[PDB]
Amino acid sequence: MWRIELKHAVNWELKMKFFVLPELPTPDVVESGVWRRAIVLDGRAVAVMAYPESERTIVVEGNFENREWEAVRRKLVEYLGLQNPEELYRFMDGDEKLRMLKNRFYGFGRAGLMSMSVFEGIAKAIIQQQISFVVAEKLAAKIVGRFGDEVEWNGLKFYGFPTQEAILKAGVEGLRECGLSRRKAELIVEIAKEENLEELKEWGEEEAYEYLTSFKGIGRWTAELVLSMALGKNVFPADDLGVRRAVSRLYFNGEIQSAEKVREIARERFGRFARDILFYLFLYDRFFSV
Ligand code: NA
Ligand code: NA
Repeated sequence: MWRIELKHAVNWELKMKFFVLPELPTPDVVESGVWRRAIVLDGRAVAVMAYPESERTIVVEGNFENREWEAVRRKLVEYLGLQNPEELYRFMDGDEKLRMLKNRFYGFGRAGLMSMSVFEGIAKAIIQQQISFVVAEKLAAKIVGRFGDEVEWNGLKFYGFPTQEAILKAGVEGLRECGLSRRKAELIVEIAKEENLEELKEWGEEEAYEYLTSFKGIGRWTAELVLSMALGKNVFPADDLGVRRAVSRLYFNGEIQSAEKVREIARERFGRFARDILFYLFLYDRFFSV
């Protein structure tokens, strides 16, 4: 039992609403407002769960060590996006459409991440290519089911995204078996061979983008999605079709704009908060749209 004490209220129900298939282990499971997964910490999988005890207090329970609390706390703050949103909210107030987004999803706070590791973020971004998000999430669940860790703790099963070593063992055929196309299976396996992959999170955006796009089959949208969603960098993936739609609805009266036009909007209006606003745009595209 540990507490994460926030300076600002967070609406947990809106945080949880970000997940598309909360009940299915993707690897995350959310049941009755309780978030949980297994995470690999110093070479083994540990159970972690989180839920609010109040508007400014998130309770964490798990079978990791007291001495490991600091590191788990950091990981959860970042993954769930629990950081002080005061400055973001003030900034959003300064733009008519950002203010509307802020009011429609008020208490969502700052952006979290899509993954608990660089490897998970890259693999999921590859999976998601040219398919519906629901289909992508089901594929991730199959892969988690087959090759991810599973920890039983306190009457509950906690599921983890497969390690790089697990994916290497699974191999291209293991991934194809889960429903993944040959080339996507090949690419995830090639990524799994990369050592020190977790270090990418601390690379400069420029070097990280060049690295990501140096893989055949990883281009601009996939790289920028990883950068923003998985690496926490202020890189705005304007090629994303949900993003283009949301920005077009907000600023161009529902008339679909090019990625280059959407990029210009982001530079002019979103500034240092583009990565946070990105998550509000995703919600907007999902939840506000014979
Ligand atoms: Na889930
Ligand atoms: Na490439």
